Amino acid sequence: SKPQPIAAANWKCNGSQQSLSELIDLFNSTSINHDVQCVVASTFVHLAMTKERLSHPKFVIAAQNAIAKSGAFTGEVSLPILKDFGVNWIVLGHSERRAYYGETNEIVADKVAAAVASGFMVIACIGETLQERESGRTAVVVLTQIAAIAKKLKKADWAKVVIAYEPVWAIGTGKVATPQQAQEAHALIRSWVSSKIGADVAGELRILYGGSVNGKNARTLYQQRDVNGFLVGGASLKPEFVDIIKATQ
Amino acid sequence: SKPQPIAAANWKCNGSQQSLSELIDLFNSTSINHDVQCVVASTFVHLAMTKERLSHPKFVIAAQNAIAKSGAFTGEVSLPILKDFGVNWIVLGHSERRAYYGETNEIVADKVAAAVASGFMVIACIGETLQERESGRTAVVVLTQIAAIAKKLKKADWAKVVIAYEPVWAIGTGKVATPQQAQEAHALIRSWVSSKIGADVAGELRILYGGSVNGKNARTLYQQRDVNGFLVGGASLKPEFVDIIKATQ
Repeated sequence: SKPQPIAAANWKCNGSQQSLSELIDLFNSTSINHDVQCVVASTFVHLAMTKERLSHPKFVIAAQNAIAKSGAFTGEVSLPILKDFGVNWIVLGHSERRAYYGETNEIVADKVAAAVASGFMVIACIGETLQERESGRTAVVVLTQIAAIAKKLKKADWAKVVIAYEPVWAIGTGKVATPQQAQEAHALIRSWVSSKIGADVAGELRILYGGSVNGKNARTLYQQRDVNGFLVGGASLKPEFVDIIKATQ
Repeated sequence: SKPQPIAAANWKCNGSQQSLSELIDLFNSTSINHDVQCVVASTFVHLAMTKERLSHPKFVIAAQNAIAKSGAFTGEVSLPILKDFGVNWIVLGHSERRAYYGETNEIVADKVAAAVASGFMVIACIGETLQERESGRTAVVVLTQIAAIAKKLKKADWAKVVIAYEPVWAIGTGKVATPQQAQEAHALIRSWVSSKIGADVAGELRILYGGSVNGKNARTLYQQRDVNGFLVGGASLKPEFVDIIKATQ
């Protein structure tokens, strides 16, 4: 079969106590008969609320970033503080962090290795920018990015990793990648993994699609052979999210 | 005659619910008889616990950083979000932020302007490094730092501003700043404000020392004319912070 899908809500830098609670009541009331792991990535400020109010057994709370070690880094949150707080999932390498907060492939590779070592389940994000896609650099970019992460990880380390493919050009622009494009980027990444890591690994690996996924387009994307779930922005702030969940099995 | 002082605990990237809750306790049991504003800047993750537990009438909580607007900034936390959460104080432009996280003078100044626009009381941070210092550039750097923040505020805005001078040259370098030196950097700032903004603003402005402060050197530092409190790193995670508050008598 396919490995257990994932339907992850990335709330980004948004919400209010009230708006978010709403969402959570919504989610908590939802029924999900199939095997799927739902993840809610809230801002650090609202990790308390969520963790207290989110009761659905199929959902887990996640952070949206972190640094590897506690210390003199004013403004940042480290993995240790996260763990102590009860958080076991984290999103790392987000294109927004890469494009605006100087996160290079190394920096990402590192946070991931560290996160893995501290025992977290990590969603690592990889993907090309409009300009690279237009140059015909898709394969080199994605493969380089994955290989960066791969370096620091050990075989067994893979059981905690979930890869997120997100074509930067599909980010909050409405330009969703076609199922073809999506499946073609996922198969490539997956070939690399069985080639460099092992087919056993490539087979259990969850690879998500991110980039303007919505209630409507979810089903066809999910229908692809190498598409195991989704990493969702905007629609995740809507009840429509529920639809997204239902499209994966 | 000096304005009301401020004793600001910058917990930086540290803390565990256990250790933090104990400090809180200690802090709440403290008898402070003078007019001082005590601020506790915790990680984003700990804001809730912090809010619930601190009960001392003389304490307020603040955050270590923020972005101006909500949106597609994974990992980031904005003003509106903090505003809803009940946080009204913010530390901004911290030397650890300018060093490792790309905060230019221009970024810190827009961040300051937004916070002010939003009602926050802001602790804005400035200070030169060993090199600028070594080279005779102390005043040029400091003044540029203050001016940049100032080209976005109006006179009335200053009622919401607190400046913390950070002796970067003396941090992690092997060096030691004496009281006379803190004082010189502080007077310099005051004269610039006093001169570009107004003498009225100037005499009211709080300029906090952001260097190495312990329970032993606090009073002699407080003893200096243009010294209005401290922005404490390390000693804030220790009971010694209590001697730090008293030193503002």
